[PDB]
Amino acid sequence: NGKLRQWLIDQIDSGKYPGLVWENEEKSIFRIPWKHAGKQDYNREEDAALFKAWALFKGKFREGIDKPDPPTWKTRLRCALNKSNDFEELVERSQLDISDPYKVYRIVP
Amino acid sequence: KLRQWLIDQIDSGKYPGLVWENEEKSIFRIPWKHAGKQDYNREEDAALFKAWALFKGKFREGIDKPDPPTWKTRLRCALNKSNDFEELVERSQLDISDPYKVYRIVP
DNA sequence: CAACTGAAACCGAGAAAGC
DNA sequence: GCTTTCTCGGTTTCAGTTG
Repeated sequence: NGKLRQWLIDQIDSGKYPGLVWENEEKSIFRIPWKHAGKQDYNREEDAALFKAWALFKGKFREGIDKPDPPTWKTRLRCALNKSNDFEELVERSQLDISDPYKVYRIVP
Repeated sequence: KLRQWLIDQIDSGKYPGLVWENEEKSIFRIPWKHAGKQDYNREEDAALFKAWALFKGKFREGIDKPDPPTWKTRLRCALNKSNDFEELVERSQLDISDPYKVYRIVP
């Protein structure tokens, strides 16, 4: 019983993250924005709030104690999805080289 | 992987300007010609950078479109970030006819 | 945006950590 | 076990510069 699976579902269903949307009706495939940050400018990442949310939920960032580190927050979730058996990247559907890019992930039941 | 690979390339002697500058095999000269300039030969001047792109798997002959400028960027940035290589900027001459950088190898 | 650059952001994968 | 994070060694983009 790991924490990432259900947490991530709740974030997509909430609709609080601009580009974090379902791609099918079954709610088993979804898009996650993935844009290369600027030099100390992480607002172009329309889902930067998502990476912060994961460090908050997991306690890896406690506001007022730790120094903000968005680049690291992004690496923690990248490595988390890669090593997860609950998610497989649909590399054929991922779109990294467009004006508003995203990865595509599917949920293994 | 980089430290031993670049040693082997210098030892090999396949690269005309890539030579040792001392007996201890701890300081070496690496050619660094600008691609647009007039005395630039695409074959030998891009050879070492391509060798690195091939060795690591980035470039694949007959499969990928050549991109010499990238190959050069790869190795430049790999030397900067490596703590196995510090540049001796006072010994480097990048603004002459036969330009070169100079690097020391930390053991 | 041709070639080029330093610095920052980025990456996979194995070891380490945590549960 | 069973899942996330840390460490390592380069790699690629960022925001310009001609290094």
